[PDB]
Amino acid sequence: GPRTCKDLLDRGHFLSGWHTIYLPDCRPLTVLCDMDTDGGGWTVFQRRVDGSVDFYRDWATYKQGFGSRLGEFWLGNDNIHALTAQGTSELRTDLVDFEDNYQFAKYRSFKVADEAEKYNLVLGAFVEGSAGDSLTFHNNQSFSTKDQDNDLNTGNCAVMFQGAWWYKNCHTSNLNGRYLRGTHGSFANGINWKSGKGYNYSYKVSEMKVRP
Amino acid sequence: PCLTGPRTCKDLLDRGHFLSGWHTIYLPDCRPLTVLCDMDTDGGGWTVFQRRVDGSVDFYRDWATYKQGFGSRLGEFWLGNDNIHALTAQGTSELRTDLVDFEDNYQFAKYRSFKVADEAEKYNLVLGAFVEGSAGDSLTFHNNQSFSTKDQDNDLNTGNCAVMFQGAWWYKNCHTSNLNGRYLRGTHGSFANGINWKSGKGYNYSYKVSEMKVRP
Amino acid sequence: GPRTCKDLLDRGHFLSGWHTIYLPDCRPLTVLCDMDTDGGGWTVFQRRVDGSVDFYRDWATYKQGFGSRLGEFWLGNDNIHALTAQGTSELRTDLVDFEDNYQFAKYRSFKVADEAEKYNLVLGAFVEGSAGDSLTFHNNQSFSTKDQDNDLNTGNCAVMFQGAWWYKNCHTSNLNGRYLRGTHGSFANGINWKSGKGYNYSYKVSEMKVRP
Ligand SMILES: *[C@@H]1O[C@H](CO[C@@H]2O[C@@H](C)[C@@H](O)[C@@H](O)[C@@H]2O)[C@@H](O[C@@H]2O[C@H](CO)[C@@H](O[C@H]3O[C@H](CO)[C@@H](O)[C@H](O)[C@@H]3O)[C@H](O)[C@H]2NC(C)=O)[C@H](O)[C@H]1NC(C)=O
Ligand SMILES: *[C@@H]1O[C@H](CO)[C@@H](O)[C@H](O)[C@H]1NC(C)=O
Ligand SMILES: C[N+](C)(C)CCOP(=O)(O)O
Ligand SMILES: [Ca+2]
Ligand SMILES: [Ca+2]
Ligand SMILES: [Ca+2]
Ligand SMILES: [Ca+2]
Repeated sequence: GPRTCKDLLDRGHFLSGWHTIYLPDCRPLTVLCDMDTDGGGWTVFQRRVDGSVDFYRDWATYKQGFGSRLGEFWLGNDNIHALTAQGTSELRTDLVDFEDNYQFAKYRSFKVADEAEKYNLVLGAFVEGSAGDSLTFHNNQSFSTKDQDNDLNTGNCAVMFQGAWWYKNCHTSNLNGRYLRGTHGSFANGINWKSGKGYNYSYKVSEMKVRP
Repeated sequence: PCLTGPRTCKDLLDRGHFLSGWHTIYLPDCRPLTVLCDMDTDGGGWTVFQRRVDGSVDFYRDWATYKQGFGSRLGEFWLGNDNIHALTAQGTSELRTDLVDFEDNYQFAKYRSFKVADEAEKYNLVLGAFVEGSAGDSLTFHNNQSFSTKDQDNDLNTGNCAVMFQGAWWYKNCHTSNLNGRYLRGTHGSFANGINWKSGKGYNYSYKVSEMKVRP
Repeated sequence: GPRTCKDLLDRGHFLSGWHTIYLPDCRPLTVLCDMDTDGGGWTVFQRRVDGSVDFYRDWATYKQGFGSRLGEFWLGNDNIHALTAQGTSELRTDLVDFEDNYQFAKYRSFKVADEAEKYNLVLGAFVEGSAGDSLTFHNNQSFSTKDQDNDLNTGNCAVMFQGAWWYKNCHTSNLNGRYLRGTHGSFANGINWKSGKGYNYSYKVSEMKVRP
């Protein structure tokens, strides 16, 4: 049984799409495989495309995943942990702006600790990216939702920034923020990536994906 | 195979399928049917039987086409009146209607029960009370009406509602909702012939997104 | 087991979508069925819809197929060969312009040969269609890509018209050309069908599909 989207590609599945893979415990998970980008074989765990799905959600909803296979989704923190748990996988963030310019950022390794240990981002070196590095900042940080104050801020970033992320004090990227659609008067609260288009530009497309 | 598998989108949710998407369920006669589950809205577990999203599919269709279903799992579809009957025949599924306008305003309507009868009763709508909903109630008017299409007029109008309003629905004389009407993209001059919900955006506004869905 | 999209239709699958069929040799293949158009039961091997996928690809990429089940794709020349080898598939070509006007072309028989014959086009008579006939000109020609020029031009048709096709000298259709979005000054390098909207109009939607 295929472990990853990479295995599916090696088995001759050349079209991107939803396929079932088997996580280490042999639980089946239907995941979105990107078989085109950068050699293919990526498992996509976040996708924003059109603002049809609310990403301003609570801890339990980020834990189990939400959205739709027909568009936007977060795969879920438990699933992302299970996917990235033993061994390691490249993280790749793909971004597409309103003018259709591609930026990306690729980290050597990526995982998140299980719910007992919050979803602490354990993340390797930045390898390369036109987006620049905007995650290492958040390394060794719990994930935080509006109703879960694991952030070290005097107040609540998730509420301040209308999303969820490994918030510290507070964020340099915010890809699960509001779908504001370009540049946006308010501060730090869209699909932002600081080193990319900054704290006042919300991307059109966001995808976070993993590969062995 | 049938006896092990899910019988509704609600069972799939309870088994840990948290993403909306197409999954195969087993009807009461054990027929497998691939249906769209909404796991994301109002607690999830809804089986979606109508979906409009971009006007790519013609909804101005005949009786036999509505009977069997048409459209695409990629986008827009009507699941089919025989399937909707089989999904709702045995007890109590509630109905949710989700509508999005071109300005990203989300409105909905929720009904306590919804059942459509078989082909022999012309898919008669059996509709429970309006629970709540920011779209207002534009379906109680249509309670106990036959389903009608352009080529089969079962309405209470002396004419042809399906033709007049370029749709297929449980028309009375004629309508207050028309979610299988034409994809007119927002404001239209033509009367009552779009994806309309009277109490919502009125007879001259065709929604961007329409979804009709059911749950136990 | 279903052998074609037509068998699926006859078994009561009335919604278009991706289903797995069994090729002549019993290899499973997940294919897009069009269950609506012209009686339904078509297996779609090419789809353009929005320009999200690059069709300017090499020989090996066209051989194995590329793109996405959520959108645009080429099914792959080996698969198209395997689908069309055993007998008589009709071909239907569906085109939509930017004013949502539909045109089509239908051919009696269509097959492509194997890799050794360079996926040669074997095309039966034109039956009808509002787009007119812009494929018979290409009868009995090898498929060409940028990196494998099997065309009748002193140069490279695939490069000159940014596509992949059964080019002669050079073309009257170019449905794997660039997604130029309606009328374009540039000559013959879009999703073009000469008898349809001409050498300077690139369709919004193109689909190529087959049925027994
Ligand atoms: C559904 O509507 C029925 C009438 O509509 C028709 O039947 C549909 C299923 C559909 O085929 C439609 O297009 C048809 O036109 C209602 O039936 C009527 O119900 C009436 C009572 O509400 C009944 O009346 C009577 O009232 C008293 C009873 O003591 C008598 O004095 C009188 O003689 C009548 O008997 C009427 O006769 C009946 N009509 C018909 C043609 O059957 C039906 O009740 C309604 N159902 C619900 C749940 O509202
Ligand atoms: C096709 O072209 C070949 C050479 O490429 C030639 O031998 C042949 O006669 C043609 N065949 C048919 C059936 O038209
Ligand atoms: C992936 N690529 C850069 C190495 C080879 C080219 O493939 P294609 O993109 O030309 O079809
Ligand atoms: Ca705090
Ligand atoms: Ca009438
Ligand atoms: Ca070469
Ligand atoms: Ca040449």
